[PDB]
Amino acid sequence: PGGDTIFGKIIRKEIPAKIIFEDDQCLAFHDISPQAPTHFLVIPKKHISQISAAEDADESLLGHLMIVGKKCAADLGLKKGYRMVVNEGSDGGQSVYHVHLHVLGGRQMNWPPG
Amino acid sequence: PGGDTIFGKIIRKEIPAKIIFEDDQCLAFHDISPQAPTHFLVIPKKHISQISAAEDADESLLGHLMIVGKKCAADLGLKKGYRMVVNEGSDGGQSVYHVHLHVLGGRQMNWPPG
Ligand SMILES: Nc1ncnc2c1ncn2[C@@H]1O[C@H](CO)[C@@H](O)[C@H]1O
Ligand SMILES: Nc1ncnc2c1ncn2[C@@H]1O[C@H](CO)[C@@H](O)[C@H]1O
Repeated sequence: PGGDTIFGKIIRKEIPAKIIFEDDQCLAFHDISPQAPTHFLVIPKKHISQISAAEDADESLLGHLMIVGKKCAADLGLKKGYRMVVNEGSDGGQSVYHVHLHVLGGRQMNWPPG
Repeated sequence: PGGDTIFGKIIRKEIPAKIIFEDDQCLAFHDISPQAPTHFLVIPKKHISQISAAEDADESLLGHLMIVGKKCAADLGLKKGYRMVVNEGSDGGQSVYHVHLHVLGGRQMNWPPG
């Protein structure tokens, strides 16, 4: 359960993370290389390698990650907003093959988004 | 139906857009100010002003936007990957208050994501 990546280890608690939310579907934790004053990840407990591998039946789970991200952003005081990011594959900058939603805020986010 | 923003006008077809996908839940169309060789938006037909205003019952719809984004990215040949972005509020760089998912690819996306 949780798969064979860094994030599988986090889900199994084999290594800790700075956990800010947990429910039966997902986990949220602070990013170890933050790119903004607040930068956290929301990950499903189900191992989905990448967004391009998600199936139709995963829609509710994927949307759950954004609703959790909204809740966590509010808990962390992101009153002025935030940016949500999912990276796919090489061009997207994905390095860990377990779906993860980035939530960044606490500063003005620029454009383009990379 | 569709709300009182630019994107409401697009949903009602009062102004055209470069539509690449339509179903009963959402619309996808090319962005008018592209930041990558492929840059399109996926929007719900339901007016949700911003991700921070989405409700729990919207989870399936939000996840549908990413699954549509995955499908469109494949139709557009984004074999090397892509980045998905949702902007919230001022700090997120949101300018149109109707939820929209950006999908960018056809080049290496950089880090940080703005
Ligand atoms: N042990 C870890 N805890 C928290 N974030 C991590 C860990 N390993 C990698 N990351 C974050 O995972 C992301 C992968 O997209 C990165 O932003 C990276 O910094
Ligand atoms: N008529 C339009 N058709 C397509 N994209 C648009 C239109 N108006 C604004 N946008 C795009 O909407 C986004 C709002 O985040 C921008 O990336 C902007 O370029």
